Formats: sequence, C-alpha cells, structure tokens
Amino acid sequence: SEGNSDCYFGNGSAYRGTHSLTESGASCLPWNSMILIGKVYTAQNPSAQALGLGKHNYCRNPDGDAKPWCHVLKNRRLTWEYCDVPSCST
Ligand SMILES: NCCCCCC(=O)O
Repeated sequence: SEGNSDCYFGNGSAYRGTHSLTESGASCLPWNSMILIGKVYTAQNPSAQALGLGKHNYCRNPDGDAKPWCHVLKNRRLTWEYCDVPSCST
C-alpha cells in the first residue's frame, strides 16, 4: 500500500517478488542463463514452471525457502542466498 516497499508474506510463495539479488552474496544468475543448462533452478529448465522462474534474473523460492532467493557467483564457486526482499512484517 502507499509507498508499498517491495515485500513478501511468510515466504512469498504464490506472490511474485520484484527483487533480483541476494542480501550480500552477489547478483542472481540469469535463470535462462546458459551456465544453468539443465541445472538446479532456471528458466531453461524443463521444470521452469515449477521452478517459478522466467526469462529474467529475479529471485524466487523454487524450494519453498523463506524469502525468494537467487543464485550467486563466489570465488570460482557457485552459490545462492536469500534475496534482499524487505519483509512486510506487519
Ligand atoms: N536452495 C537453492 C539452491 C540453489 C543452488 C545454487 C548452487 O548450486 O550453488
């Protein structure tokens, strides 16, 4: 409402989040990215629907985690952290 600070309820499962980055890990690997060819969660994944992704880099909760998270690239290694989605609280 009003300013409507991009937030989510419980785990933003059904609702669609607008954030596309992890709290402090890094940016979110493009779901339809080629590096995710048939990988954990992606838009090019045969389960893209269940994944809850799409042609973008938004954060999601394909596993049903807390706040929609997203992949992140670390020191020569891959990762994924909670996205910086400002909860609604109350
Ligand atoms: N719960 C999301 C897991 C995402 C996997 C990312 C990785 O393999 O680093």
